[PDB]
Amino acid sequence: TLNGGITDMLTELANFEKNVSQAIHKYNAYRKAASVIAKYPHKIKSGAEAKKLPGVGTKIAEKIDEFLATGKLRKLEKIRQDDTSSSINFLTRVSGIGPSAARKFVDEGIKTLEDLRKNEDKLNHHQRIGLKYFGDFEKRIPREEMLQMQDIVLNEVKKVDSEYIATVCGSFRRGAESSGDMDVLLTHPSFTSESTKQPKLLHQVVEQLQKVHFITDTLSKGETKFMGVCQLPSKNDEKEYPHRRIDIRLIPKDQYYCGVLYFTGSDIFNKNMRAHALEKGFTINEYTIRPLGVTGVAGEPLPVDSEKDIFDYIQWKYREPKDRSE
DNA sequence: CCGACCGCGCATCAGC
DNA sequence: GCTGATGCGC
DNA sequence: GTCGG
Ligand SMILES: Nc1nc2c(ncn2[C@H]2C[C@H](O)[C@@H](COP(=O)(O)OP(=O)(O)[C@@H](Cl)P(=O)(O)O)O2)c(=O)[nH]1
Ligand SMILES: [Cl-]
Ligand SMILES: [Cl-]
Ligand SMILES: [Cl-]
Ligand SMILES: [Cl-]
Ligand SMILES: [Cl-]
Ligand SMILES: [Mg+2]
Ligand code: NA
Ligand code: NA
Ligand code: NA
Repeated sequence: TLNGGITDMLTELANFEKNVSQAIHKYNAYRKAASVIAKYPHKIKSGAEAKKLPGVGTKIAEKIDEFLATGKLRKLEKIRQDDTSSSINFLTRVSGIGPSAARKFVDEGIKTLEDLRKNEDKLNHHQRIGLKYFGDFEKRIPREEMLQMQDIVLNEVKKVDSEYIATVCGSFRRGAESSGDMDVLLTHPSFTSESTKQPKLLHQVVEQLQKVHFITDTLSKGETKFMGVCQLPSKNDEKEYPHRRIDIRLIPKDQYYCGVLYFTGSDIFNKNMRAHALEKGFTINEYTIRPLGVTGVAGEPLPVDSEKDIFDYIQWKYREPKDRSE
């Protein structure tokens, strides 16, 4: 919150670019600047000071000067007053509606929650569930609830096959006191980079969690990735918990460290780390770290026995998950 | 000045 | 059906 | 929008 006004402004600008302008690189540029400014340990006194930080250039520096002088930004004030920009921005808040669908809906005269609810037949499955839990999905999850959810997921997974390992990642693993959703990394000895010896490894787990009425809805589901909706059980006479987003990712057991690095994030941290990898001549995904050849072709997976080995390859000092919240 | 900007799973669609 | 491109979200 | 080279 030290430079909260500035970071909020950059984030609003980032969202505009992504949702309305459909300019993903401007979106990332603003997110990068917000992130660097968020961790800067001084109250920013000028745009020039800000411009010293990597990711902050001339245009953002001017915006910071305007914001510091006036408490606001004219570019944003106008954006807020633009009905078409306002409408697209709102619609993209529904899970499943992105920039393209949002602008398409607006073209068709569909621009409010009421419009969505009366045109439910124009929504795909993902969009329908996003609309249904629109309110719920914007509520954060207290770590206490995350702990209860972890306990259910771990125990239920254990009931299916004691050889499964489920790990809660995302901001939870980075020690955050609240989370937007739950991310679960899943392994089982049967599924490795070499072989898949049992079918339905993910399916069985999803099934059990639906069976106990923990998972309530499915957004998408394939052999290795589940994205859906869950809900803690409530007690007698007590109000129901909000429905929550849950993602489950089944990763080859021998590829756990790359997978846990990936699912812990943050997403900006992963982008930064992967970009650094490239500068050092490596490429990182959720499975492997590979050297890049003298032309640019990914080579063979390098041996990895800890998250820190991955840091070591790219000559970064190790950062604990708590220090990855960029 | 100017490409390059992380990397990928699932749903959905166009074209054959 | 299939492949491949796009959207969306992670 | 920013940056490296
Ligand atoms: N490489 C990469 N990894 C990503 C990206 N987006 C997400 N991930 C990885 C890293 C993310 O950490 C992880 C989960 O994605 P959530 O969006 O749930 O992000 P968080 O859990 O961090 C928090 Cl926003 P919280 O949900 O508690 O509010 O997936 C991406 O664009 N690129
Ligand atoms: Cl762009
Ligand atoms: Cl403003
Ligand atoms: Cl690994
Ligand atoms: Cl790989
Ligand atoms: Cl930590
Ligand atoms: Mg999360
Ligand atoms: Na700078
Ligand atoms: Na959306
Ligand atoms: Na998630």
